[PDB]
Amino acid sequence: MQIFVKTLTGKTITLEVEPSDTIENVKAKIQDKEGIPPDQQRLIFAGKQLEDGRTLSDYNIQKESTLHLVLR
Amino acid sequence: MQIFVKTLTGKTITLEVEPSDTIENVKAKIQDKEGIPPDQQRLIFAGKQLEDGRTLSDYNIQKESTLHLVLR
Repeated sequence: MQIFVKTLTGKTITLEVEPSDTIENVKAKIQDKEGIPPDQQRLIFAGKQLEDGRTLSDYNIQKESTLHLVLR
Repeated sequence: MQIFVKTLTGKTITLEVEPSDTIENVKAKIQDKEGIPPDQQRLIFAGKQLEDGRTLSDYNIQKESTLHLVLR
């Protein structure tokens, strides 16, 4: 199912994410397509700045979700 | 070696720091001295916010260096 991770100035990472998916797994799915390693990926979604080892369900990330990505 | 970790809000935290000091090690010495826990602190040198496990030697933060501490 798709998520739209939006990297700052507009670079929108369309990712196919699993029903099983996890946040370091999603960082690996970004480290593909965008080439960005996990420290340099700081994600933001719904109230929360995100970490590394959590699920997508934890943060309430679902189908057609806009996440934001902060580089650094 | 003596550095001046200021806040923008008036305060100067005068610290004897190491050439081996990483930023969280300086943040731990700020936790000791002024009571502030680690990832509440953000260190600025000049106008750049710092990465974590890099040293004061890497950044060239030597003696008499004024750093600026903000909280977020």
